Amino acid sequence: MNIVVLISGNGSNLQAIIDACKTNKIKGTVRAVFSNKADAFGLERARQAGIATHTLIASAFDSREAYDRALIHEIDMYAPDVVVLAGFMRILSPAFVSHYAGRLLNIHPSLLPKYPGLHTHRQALENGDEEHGTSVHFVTDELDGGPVILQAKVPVFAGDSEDDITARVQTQEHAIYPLVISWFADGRLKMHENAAWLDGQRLPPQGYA
Amino acid sequence: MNIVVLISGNGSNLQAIIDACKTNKIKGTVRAVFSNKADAFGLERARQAGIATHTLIASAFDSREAYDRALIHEIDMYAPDVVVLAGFMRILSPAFVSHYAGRLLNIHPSLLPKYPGLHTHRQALENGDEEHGTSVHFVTDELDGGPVILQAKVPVFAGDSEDDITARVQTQEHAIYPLVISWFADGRLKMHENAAWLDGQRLPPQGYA
Repeated sequence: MNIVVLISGNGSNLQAIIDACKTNKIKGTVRAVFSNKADAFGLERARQAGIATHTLIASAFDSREAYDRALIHEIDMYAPDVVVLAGFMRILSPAFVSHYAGRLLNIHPSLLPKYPGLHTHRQALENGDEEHGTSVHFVTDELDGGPVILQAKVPVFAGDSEDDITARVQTQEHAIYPLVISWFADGRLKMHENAAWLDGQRLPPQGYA
Repeated sequence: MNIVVLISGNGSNLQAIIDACKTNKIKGTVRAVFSNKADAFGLERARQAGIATHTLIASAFDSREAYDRALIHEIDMYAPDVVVLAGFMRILSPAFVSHYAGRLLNIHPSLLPKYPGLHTHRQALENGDEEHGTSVHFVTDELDGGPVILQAKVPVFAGDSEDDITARVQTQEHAIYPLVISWFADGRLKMHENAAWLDGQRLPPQGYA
């Protein structure tokens, strides 16, 4: 089971995946880590875990398509069974998404469908939300960003600084992501007709409940 | 692509496989190394490569079947796509071989079918052979030990000490094994009707020529 992870920053989620593979919780290996930021701490985490790293900087390419072509080419060299986005802050092209059909996973710091943008934790506070969270889903080129696989709930308290909305959700992310990937690794999770299927069971819009 | 390697001694061949995966020559990873000898140097090579190791000692089991049951159980925990024997000096049971049907590879220090026993390099000298070698093959429970995939030729010189019959063949082993495994990793090598198939082409008794 070949796993290729895409990051842009710290890589705490990448670490959770690396740790899960190391303990065999996930019956596979992270073959390579791709970063679109030259100073991502995740590049160190990967290097320390003995994982090959590739850094593709936008400013280093002539066009958007040229970047995606290099990204697809280099990723495909690892024959990945699954491509997981773990904090990758680059908008993927429809062509890229299509190329990795039901092999592309992503974790969003929000209760999809909700705050499908940035500063999700910020909007959760403004709106005065009583509960926030994160969502793992399949990435597809449909009206909706693809079927949700698993969501983790987190309660918001009043004087919520910003953090432990931010760090409370991150704690949930480190648990649900490696679990969803282990499911995929075991062959229990599939993507059909823009819908997530766990053990032959179609999952609801909110993922597994 | 999950690879599980079985060894008994030095592990130079294991190293060749580890190195090939590290450079992505083989698009997969060695998930675990199993040894039936507590002092195998390969256990260190694995540990140094960050690979989990398991040591199953015969003297530690009640019967032969008990050993194989533990071996099968522990190996299966890694969901291997291929199980490769690299210097594993234990006679495998027909049940074990059957369990890993066309997923079991082995390297033999001889031109199969030839010297299918031990001290192959020794018999090559006695007989006064003009050429020796090694063979990678699929392991099956048929009259023949299974179809040969690739063989490497080595010339024997007269005052051949024993070595560079022994070290000349080993040099060939470190090259052909990772190549055959990369073929398997790429999905180009299959086993059907006790015969090796490379790129949909049935291979002859001597393997790919």
